[PDB]
Amino acid sequence: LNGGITDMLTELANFEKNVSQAIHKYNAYRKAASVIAKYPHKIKSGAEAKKLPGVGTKIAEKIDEFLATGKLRKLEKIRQDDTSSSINFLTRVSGIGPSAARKFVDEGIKTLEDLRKNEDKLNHHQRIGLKYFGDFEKRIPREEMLQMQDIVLNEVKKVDSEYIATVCGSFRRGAESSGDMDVLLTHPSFTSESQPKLLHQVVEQLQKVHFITDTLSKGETKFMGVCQLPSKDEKEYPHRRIDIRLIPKDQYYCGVLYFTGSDIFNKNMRAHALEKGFTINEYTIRPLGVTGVAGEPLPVDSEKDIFDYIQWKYREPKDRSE
DNA sequence: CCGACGGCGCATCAGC
DNA sequence: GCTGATGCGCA
DNA sequence: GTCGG
Ligand SMILES: [Mn+2]
Ligand SMILES: [Mn+2]
Ligand code: NA
Ligand code: NA
Repeated sequence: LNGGITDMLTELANFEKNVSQAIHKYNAYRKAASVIAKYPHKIKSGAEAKKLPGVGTKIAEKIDEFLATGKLRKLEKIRQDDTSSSINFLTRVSGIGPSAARKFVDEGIKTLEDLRKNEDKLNHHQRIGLKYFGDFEKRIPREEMLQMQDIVLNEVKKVDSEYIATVCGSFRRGAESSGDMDVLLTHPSFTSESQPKLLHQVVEQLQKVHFITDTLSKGETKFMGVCQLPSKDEKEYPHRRIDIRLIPKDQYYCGVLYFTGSDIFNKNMRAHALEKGFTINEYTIRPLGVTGVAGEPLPVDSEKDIFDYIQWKYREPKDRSE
C-alpha cells in the first residue's frame, strides 16, 4: 500500500536519531510510519495522511512532495552527504550510538573495514557488536526460539528448581520470529523487602553448557550478552542477543505483563486501568485516591490477578497486538 | 504558546 | 580513589 | 515533529 512513504519516514527517523541526535523527532517519524503502515488505503495526498494521529503539517508536506516526484529532496541530499551516511551506518553496530559514530567518522573511521583496523579504539561492547555485525541483524525464527527456550528453562531448573523463568517479547505472543531473546527470572529468596549471586549462578550454568558465549554487561539484576544454539558437520547457528533480568518475586508478574507487550496493548491497558482507579507500571499495580494519589502496591500472583483488579477479561498473550 | 515525549541498569568517563 | 554525568540499549 | 493543556 504505502511502503514508499513508510520507507521515507523511516529513513528520516534514522537520520534524526543518528545524525541530528534528536530523539523526539526520531520517535515522531516512527510513530507516523507506524500509523501509515496500518492504513488500509493507498494514500493520495498529504491532507489525507494528516487525518491520522501522529501525522502533522510537515509530514503531510513531505508526503505531497514524495507523491508528486517519487522522492524527497531533503533525503537525497542526506544520501549523497558522506558524513551523514557513514554516521548513520556506524550506529548499526551494537555499542556504537550517535555520539561514538560521530566521533569515529570525525577521525575518518567510516566503515566496518575501518573499525576492524582500529579495534584499539573500540570498547568491549563495540568489539562484540563488530564481531557479530551480521548475526545480530538476523531475525530468529520461532523454531529456534523454542529450542533456545528449552535450553534456558532446563539449565535454570538445573541450578535450582525454585527459579521461575519466562521468555517474553513478541515470542510469547506467538510471533513467527524474534529480534532477540528476553528472559525474566525470579526466585523466592529475592523480594522487595530483602540472595547475593542469584543471577550469576544462572549465567554461569548457561556459560558452562556453552550456550552463552559473550557478555556485554552484567550486574546483580541485569545481564546482556550473546548466545548460540549447538550444532551437530552442518551449518553453525548464528550468534544471538540474549538479555536476562532478575526481578523480585512480588513484582514478577507485573514484569512479565510489561515485557510481553505489545507496546500498544500496554498503553490501552494502563489507559483502562486509570479509568478504573488503578495505576499499572512495570513493577506494581497500585490503587489511586480521589486526588490521584497512589496507594500501596497490591499483591499479585499471576498476570490474571492484574486483569481482575481492573475488571478486565484475561487477554491471552497471542491476542495482545493491542 | 509551551514542554513533554520512558526510565533504568550497567560501562565508561569527566571532574575533582 | 571518589562521585555524578553521559552513552547505550532496550518495553 | 506532533501533541494536549
Ligand atoms: Mn517547545
Ligand atoms: Mn494541539
Ligand atoms: Na494528524
Ligand atoms: Na548501535
